[PDB]
Amino acid sequence: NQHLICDNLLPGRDLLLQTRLVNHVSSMRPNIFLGVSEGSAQYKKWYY
Repeated sequence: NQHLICDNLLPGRDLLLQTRLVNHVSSMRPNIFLGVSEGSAQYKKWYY
């Protein structure tokens, strides 16, 4: 029964909550905002 439960539940990898160790990531941006609106007419072509 142990082997049957194993090979009939675990390989499916569904219906059971699965955990994994992942790394924290963070994103930063410069104080730059580029949106189309009235005024500040920009061709919106930037190099980085």
